[PDB]
Amino acid sequence: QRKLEALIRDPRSPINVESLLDGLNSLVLDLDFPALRKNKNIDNFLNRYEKIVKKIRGLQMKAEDYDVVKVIGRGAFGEVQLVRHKASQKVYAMKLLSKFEMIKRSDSAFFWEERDIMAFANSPWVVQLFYAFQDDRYLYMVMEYMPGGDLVNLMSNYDVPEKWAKFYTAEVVLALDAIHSMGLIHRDVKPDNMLLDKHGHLKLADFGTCMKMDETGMVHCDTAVGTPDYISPEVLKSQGGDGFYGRECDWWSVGVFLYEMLVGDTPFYADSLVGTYSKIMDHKNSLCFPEDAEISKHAKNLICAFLTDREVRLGRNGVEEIRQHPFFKNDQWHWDNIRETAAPVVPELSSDIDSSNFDDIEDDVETFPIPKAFVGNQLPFIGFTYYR
Amino acid sequence: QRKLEALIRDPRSPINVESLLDGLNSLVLDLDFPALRKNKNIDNFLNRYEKIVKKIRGLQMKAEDYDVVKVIGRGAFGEVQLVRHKASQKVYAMKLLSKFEMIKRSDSAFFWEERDIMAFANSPWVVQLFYAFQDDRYLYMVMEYMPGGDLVNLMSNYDVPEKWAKFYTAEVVLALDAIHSMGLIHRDVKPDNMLLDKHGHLKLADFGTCMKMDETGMVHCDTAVGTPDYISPEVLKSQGGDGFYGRECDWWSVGVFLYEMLVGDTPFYADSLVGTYSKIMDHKNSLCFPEDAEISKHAKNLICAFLTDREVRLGRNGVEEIRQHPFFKNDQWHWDNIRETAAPVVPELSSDIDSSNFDDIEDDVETFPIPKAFVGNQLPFIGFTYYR
Ligand SMILES: NCc1ccc(Oc2ccc3c(c2)B(O)OC3)c(F)c1
Ligand SMILES: NCc1ccc(Oc2ccc3c(c2)B(O)OC3)c(F)c1
Repeated sequence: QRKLEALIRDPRSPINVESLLDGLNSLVLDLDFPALRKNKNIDNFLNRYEKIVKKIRGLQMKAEDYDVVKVIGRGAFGEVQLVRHKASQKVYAMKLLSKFEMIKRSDSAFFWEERDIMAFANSPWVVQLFYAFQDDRYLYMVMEYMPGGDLVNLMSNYDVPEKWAKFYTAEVVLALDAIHSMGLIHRDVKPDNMLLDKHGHLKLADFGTCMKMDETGMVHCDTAVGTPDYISPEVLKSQGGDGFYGRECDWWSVGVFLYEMLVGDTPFYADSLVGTYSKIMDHKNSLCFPEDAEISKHAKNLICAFLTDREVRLGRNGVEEIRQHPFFKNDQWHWDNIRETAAPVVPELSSDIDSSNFDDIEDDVETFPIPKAFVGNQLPFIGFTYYR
Repeated sequence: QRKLEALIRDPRSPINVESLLDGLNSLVLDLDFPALRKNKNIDNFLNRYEKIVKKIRGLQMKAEDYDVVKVIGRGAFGEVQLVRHKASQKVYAMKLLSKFEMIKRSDSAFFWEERDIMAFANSPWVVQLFYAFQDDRYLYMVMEYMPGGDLVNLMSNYDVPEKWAKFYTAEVVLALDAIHSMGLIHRDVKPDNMLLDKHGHLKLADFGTCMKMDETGMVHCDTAVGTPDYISPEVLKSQGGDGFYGRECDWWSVGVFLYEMLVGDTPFYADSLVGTYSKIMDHKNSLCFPEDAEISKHAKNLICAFLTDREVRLGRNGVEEIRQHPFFKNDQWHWDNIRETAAPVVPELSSDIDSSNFDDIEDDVETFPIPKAFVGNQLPFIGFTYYR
C-alpha cells in the first residue's frame, strides 16, 4: 500500500495523476452523447461528473492560454505554431496534432516516444518539451522554439563548404548517439528534422518514427518507416516481413545527409518513389559523384563508409570509428566541446518572435461524427498530458 | 492551476485520487470483453493499462486481507460479516453490497449518503466507517463493530421498564438530532437500525434511506421510502406525487419506537401491508393503548405527541420541546452526559469476536452476463473507495 503512492507521484508512470484525469475526461467526452445517454448507467454517471470535469477542464492548461503568432510549419496530422504564453509572455513552439486525422488515418500511437524523448532526454541535441496537453480536437506540445530554421533551409540558402559540413554532420552524430544511448532508433533522419537553435547549433526535432530497441539492440519491424530519399536498404527490405534491424540505419541516413550537403542533390534522386527505391537497392553500382563537384578524398570516403551494407557500415562497431574518421580532423572544435564553439552560421534575428528562417504557410475544421454506440475515440490519448 | 491540487487532495471531493483510480479500474472492467475488444481503440487502450491496473488492484485493499469470522446479518443487497483484518488482527464489521443485485433491482445510488455519514460524521451516535472498497462483484464497507446487537434483540429478550425506555429513546433523540444537524433526514428509523455498542449505548446503523435537505429544511420526494410499521403518514402520502416533507417524519418513527418498546407490539400492527398503511392513515382514531399495559401518563403523552399530524407534532418547533418533555425527567442522567452514564444493559461478551447478541445466519454467486456492447455496469460505483 506504500509503493502505489510513488507510482502515482512518478512523472514517468502511466497512472500518475494527469493520466488519471485524462481518464475521467476522455471517458466523459466519449460518453456524453444523446444516443448513449439513453443508457441509464452512462446517464447517471455523467450527471455526477460532467460538472466538475468541465471545471477541471478550465483549471487545466488550454490552447487559449496562448496567443498564436504565426504558423511556422504544417503537415498531414497538424501544424506547428509559433506562440506566446499570455500570463508569462514567453515564446514557444507548439505542435498541434489532429485527433480526428490520427483516428481516420489509423496512426494514433506515434507520439508517445516523441513525448517521452522531448520530456525526459535532458540533452542539448533533443528539443525540449515543457508541456503536453489536449482537448477534444487536438494534442498540443509546447517546445523550446528553435529560431534558426532547419538544415533544408540553410542548404536552400547556401553553397556549403566542407568546414561547415564537418561541423553539422559532427553534431548530427553526437545527437544520434544520444538517442541511441537512450535505447532508441530515430528511423527518419534528414535535414527536415534538424533544427538550428538561436546560436546555430543543431537539435533533432521530429521523433514520430522513433522505436525502442531490444535488450540486444534491434527492432523487429514489418513496416517500412521513413522518407524515400533517406531510407536505408535494410529498412526497405524489412517491409517484406521478418526484418530484424538496428541503429546502423540512422548512420545510413547520416550518410545521405552529408552527400546532399556537399554535392547538392540527393544520391538516389529520381522522378518517382519507385525510381528512388529501386536505385537505393542498387547502392553498390548506383551511388556516384559528379567530377565537377570535387568533394575531398576524406569526405568521399566517409560517405561511402555510411553508404554500404549494414554489416560493413561505418558505425557497425561503435560510434568511435565514426568520430575518429579523418574527415572530422580540424582546428576549430573537439568532440568534448563542439556545441560551445562558434557555429558556421549564427541566426540574424530581430525579436523573440522573429520567424524569418521559416517559410510562410498558407492557412486555408473536420471533427468526429456523433457516435450511435460507444466507439472510444479519446482512449488513444489518455496519458498524454504532461507538466514540467 | 493551484486550486486543482487541493481539489484532488480533498478526501470529500469526487475527483480525489481514489476516485480517479476507481475510474481507470471501472473503465477497464467494463471494456475488457472479447466482443468489445473487436474495437481497435478499446483493444489498444486495454493493452496499455490492463497490466498496471491489475498491479494497482493488488496494492489496493481487498476482501482477502480479511478473515471472515461469521455472517451476523443478511438482506436483499448483501450481507454483513464479522471479520478480522489479517495484518493488524483487528476485528471489524464489514458490509457487502452486491453490485449485480443493485443494477438488477435498479437501486444503485443509496449508499453515497451512507458512505459520507459513516466516513465523516465524527459522532458517537453514527457507526464509523474506516474503509470503503470494491471489486467487480461487491462494494465493501469496513465499520466499527457494534457487539451489543440491535434494539429488536433487546426487546425480543426483555420486558422493558420505562426507566430504560426513557434512556434509549433519549439516545435515539440525540442521535437523530446529530443527523438532522448534518442536513439529513433518516427516513427509516426503527429498532432494526439501532445498534448497541460494547457498553450498551445506541448508534444509528443503516443510512441507505437518508436524504439531504433544502436550504429551507425539506425534501421533494415522490417515492415512499421506509418500512411499513414505522412510516409516517406525510411520507406515505408523498408517494402520490408533489410531496414536500421534512425532519418531523423521523420523530413520528421515534414515536412508534417508544410505543413498541413499552406496550410490546407496534401501534399499527396488522396481518398485511395494506392493513398497516390504511391503519396508519387513521392514526387519529386508530392509535390506542391496552389498559393492562399501563404506560405512565407522561410516557402516554410523549407518544401521542409524536403520533399526530406533522403540523402539531412534538419536534415541529425544535428538538428542545422534546428534550424538556417531562417523561425524560430522571435522576440518572442529564442530556450533557447521558452517553457517559451506566447504560441499562451492558453486553456480556467473552472475546473480541463474540457475536452472541446476533442471530445465526444460514449461508445457502450470480454475476453479470458478458456484454455484447458497452453497458457500463461499474460506472455507478466510481468514487466509492475510501481510506482513513
Ligand atoms: N518531419 C518534419 C517536421 C520537422 C519539425 C517539426 O517540428 C518543429 C518545427 C519548428 C520548430 C520546432 C519544431 B521547435 O521546437 O522550434 C521551431 C515538425 F512538426 C515536423
Ligand atoms: N436495515 C437493517 C440493517 C441494520 C444494520 C446493518 O448493518 C450492521 C449490522 C451489524 C453491525 C454493524 C452494522 B456494525 O458497524 O457492527 C455490527 C445493516 F446492514 C442492515
